[PDB]
Amino acid sequence: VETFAFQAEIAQLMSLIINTFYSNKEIFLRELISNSSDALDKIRYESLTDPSKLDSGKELHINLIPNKQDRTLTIVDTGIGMTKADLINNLGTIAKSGTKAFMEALQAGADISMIGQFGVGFYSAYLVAEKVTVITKHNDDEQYAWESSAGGSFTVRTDTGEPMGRGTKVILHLKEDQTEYLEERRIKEIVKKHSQFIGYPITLFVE
Ligand SMILES: Oc1ccc(-c2n[nH]c3cc(O)ccc23)cc1
Repeated sequence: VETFAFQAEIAQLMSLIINTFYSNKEIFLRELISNSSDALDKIRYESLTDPSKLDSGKELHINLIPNKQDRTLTIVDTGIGMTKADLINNLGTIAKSGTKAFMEALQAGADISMIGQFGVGFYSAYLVAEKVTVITKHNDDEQYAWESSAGGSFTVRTDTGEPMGRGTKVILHLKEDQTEYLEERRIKEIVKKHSQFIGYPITLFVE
């Protein structure tokens, strides 16, 4: 298991998300679904010129899996996936410059719901999760598990867990007071409100 420190700017972004009083937490799901849609667009684009890019899975979709026993909400996509280098480099984002722009926007009057406009929407997971685990598999690399409970560090390890073929699985270990995001009616409402124009099938699993 390798343990890394977040860059100071990303640790600052995470503590702002965790510590700021902000009631509109539901936007985390829109942000993660948007990230999954972007990853699916990437593998679809590569497949237009190289059909073998889909040998690791032809179906392009997003699954939402609530688990009340484990208190987890998992977002699975069959997108391009991330390499080990992408995971270490802030989950394939330009998070240092994105955080800079987002901070300036907040100081000027913007609110946390605009996070996605700054390319750091993944971190909105911390509005509802005490810990986030990311399992990913890119065609050019092995399957890895990234994990962080914030606190300034994250871990990366080769995942010997259930093989995914290709794509990313974001496992949200929800905060005790955020279990409404495991309720079918609540998830359905959020997807309908914020993710109505996502161009891939979103399947909400039942328990
Ligand atoms: O370069 C890449 C960057 C990101 C990803 C990616 N795939 N699905 C996700 C879900 C997320 O919540 C966050 C990031 C991703 C894939 C490739």
